[PDB]
Amino acid sequence: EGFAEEGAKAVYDRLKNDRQPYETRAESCAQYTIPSLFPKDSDNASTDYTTPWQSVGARGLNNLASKLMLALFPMQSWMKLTISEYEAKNLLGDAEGLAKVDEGLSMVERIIMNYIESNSYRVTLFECLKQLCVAGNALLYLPEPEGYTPMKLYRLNSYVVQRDAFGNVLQIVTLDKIAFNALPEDVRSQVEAAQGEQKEDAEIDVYTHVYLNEAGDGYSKYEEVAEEVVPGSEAEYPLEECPYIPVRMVRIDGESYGRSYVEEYLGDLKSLENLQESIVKMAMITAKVIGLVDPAGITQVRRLTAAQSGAFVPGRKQDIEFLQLEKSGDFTVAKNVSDTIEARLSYAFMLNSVASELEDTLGGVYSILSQELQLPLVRVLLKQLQATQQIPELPKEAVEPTISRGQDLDKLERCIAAWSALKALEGDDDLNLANLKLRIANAIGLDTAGMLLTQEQKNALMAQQGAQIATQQGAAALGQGMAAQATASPEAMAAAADSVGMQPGM
Amino acid sequence: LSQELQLPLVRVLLKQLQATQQIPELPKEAVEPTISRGQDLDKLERCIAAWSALKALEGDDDLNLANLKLRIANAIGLDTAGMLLTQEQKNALMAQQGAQIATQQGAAALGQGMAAQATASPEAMAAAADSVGMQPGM
Amino acid sequence: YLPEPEGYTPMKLYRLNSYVVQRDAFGNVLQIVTLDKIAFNALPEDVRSQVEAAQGEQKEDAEIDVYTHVYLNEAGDGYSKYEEVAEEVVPGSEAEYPLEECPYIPVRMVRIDGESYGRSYVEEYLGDLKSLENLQESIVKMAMITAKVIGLVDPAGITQVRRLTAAQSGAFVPGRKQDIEFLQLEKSGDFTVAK
Repeated sequence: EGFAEEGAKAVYDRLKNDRQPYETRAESCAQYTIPSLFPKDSDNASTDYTTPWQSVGARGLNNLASKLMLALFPMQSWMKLTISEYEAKNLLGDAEGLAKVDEGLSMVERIIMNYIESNSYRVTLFECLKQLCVAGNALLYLPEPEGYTPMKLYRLNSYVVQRDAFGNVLQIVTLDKIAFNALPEDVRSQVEAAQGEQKEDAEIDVYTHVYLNEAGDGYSKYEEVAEEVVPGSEAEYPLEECPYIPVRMVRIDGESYGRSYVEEYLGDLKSLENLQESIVKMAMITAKVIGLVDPAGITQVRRLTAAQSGAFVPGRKQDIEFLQLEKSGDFTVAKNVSDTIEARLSYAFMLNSVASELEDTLGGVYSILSQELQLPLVRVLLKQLQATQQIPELPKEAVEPTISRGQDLDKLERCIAAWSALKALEGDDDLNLANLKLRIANAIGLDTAGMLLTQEQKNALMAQQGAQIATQQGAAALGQGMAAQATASPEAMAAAADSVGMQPGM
Repeated sequence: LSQELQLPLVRVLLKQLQATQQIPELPKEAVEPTISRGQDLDKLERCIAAWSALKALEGDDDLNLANLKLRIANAIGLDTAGMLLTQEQKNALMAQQGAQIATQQGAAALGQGMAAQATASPEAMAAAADSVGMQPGM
Repeated sequence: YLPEPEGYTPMKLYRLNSYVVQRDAFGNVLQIVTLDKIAFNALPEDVRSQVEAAQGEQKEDAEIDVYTHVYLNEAGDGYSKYEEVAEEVVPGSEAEYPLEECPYIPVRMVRIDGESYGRSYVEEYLGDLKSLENLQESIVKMAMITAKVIGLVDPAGITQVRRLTAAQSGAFVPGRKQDIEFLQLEKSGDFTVAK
């Protein structure tokens, strides 16, 4: 237990120091965009989050999280299952053998989507994305499938991770605070024999420590409650499929954590906050009404306040003056710079002022997240569903690209239109139509495996068509033949009615 | 970047996938240009449209349509290898088309012939019902 | 660098301050060296034992520098690759690659002959970025000056500002408008020129 000699709690306390710069930077980012997202670990229920003086941070952060969610996890099939084409062709035969396999792979994808949707993963995905944008570090843990099981998201100030300078993960420790009654019975008794008698709703710190095991590649997981491991939680996970996946956006090499997206534009938010602050303060000065009456004048204001709706009272207009705020020229200067900072911050998020300029910028934001978040989540789910017999046992040769189907539909539709154009050239004896169809498919990029009719398959279509013609023509000839025979001669008409059970004459 | 990045990445992948049997062993005569498919689709679609316009001239005995089709392909730039039907390949098309007509017309005559023979005469109707296991009269 | 295919294998990207390359004026690559810092436990056992017998006892999470050297071999065309950890080669990493197929491909944009490295695309426009940085900074600085509000009242006047601040939302107080003036930033003509 080289990574676990001291214990799960000791590692969490030691590594907490390295997490401090990221926590502090996350609180600053949240203070300007949305204060409620990242409280500073000292805020209890009796803390009010004052709205930032500018609304660009909140509007931009919500928009970016939604746009990322829509692109990363669209309505259907953001992943696919692909088998090695060269290997599959050798093991199988040809024609529909590959097509049949693709049904099995496609069926597995639909089960993955159903499992994700039925367990409300999209709720946790959207919460993770908001945390990633403002904090940039989030930990999501996928528990073993058992009925309705939604995965849990760990905020930055709930877990700790140590990474190498190479970039690989060495150990992960998370903190949970479960009440005494909510703990499992064996764990509940263990605490009773460690810290004496505990209250019914007493918070108990629970640590789980996932660390890179020695020698063979993998991960070792255990849980400790008071100071010692629970009677059993020891779990072995390989690198590819580990339930605890620490996701970070904007990753800098040599760092154990990622950097938030708002941090890049935090300074512009600070300047906008200050400029927007002074503008409103000027308006409240403007709100107050002060009447400056000249002491050297003759007008007595006691007559004005005591006057009725319309009245004639002694006085002069020049005596009464109203103090109004100057700096009209200053006001325009502040708005112009404030407008400029808002305009550039609007483009930084996915906010319109353009249509063909924000997707391309968006394309680079979630490129890291596909490998960091999408791919590990599918790998863990596939193993978990295989264990619980939710999906058939995969042959281990299937690879998972996260696409945001794909070109399969477009290539089929493109060659179909091209083939339809080649339909107008039929009846031509000079041109080799069959070769042109093969050339078109190669140009489009289809596999051309089984799309052509072999000689045996040509005969099968002829036999099926021939039986249809024989039945269609045979039924007509048989139908009218019996009716002609039945109605021929009145005697046979009586016999025909006798066969069906009727009596001649009514 | 096409020469600096795209080309070396493909070259390393081609060798690495052959070693792990991910792709069939290349004959070492294959060269890869990185295009940013290609003109092959455009040449085929353009050549088809020209032939479709030439299809309006079919039935003309003055003009050599077969020569013009070859000239059109040369102007577009296709390889013109295998697009023309050889005399042996023309025979296969007639043989396949002829077999369809024989089967299509044979099935109609056979189906109508069998039904007519079965339904002729009341006693042959009963014999036909006996063959399929049915009983005359309900 | 493209590693050998083994299941799911993603290629590694080396930043500029992680590797080093030597090229000739002809442009051909002579040698490439990469530096990696892997923790002691993450290293393979054969390498891990070698470090144990080289630098003594090592901490579990101690970063270990690993150098991979790819150089143009003598005589025949090719590249020779080996890895050394402390000061000597590992038990085995000797790999030979042809010129066309080498996993370590140093990609550069805007290449200048006689140089071992490329030049970035931003360098061609860094001067404009610096010039725009200074102008944009000063424009924001002026707005913050404008953000502050100061009331300049004439000491020779009769208006007492103690009455204005102590008044309510509506009030009649002695004073004159001419006494109270507000300092506002000038240079409206400058602001357009800088903008």
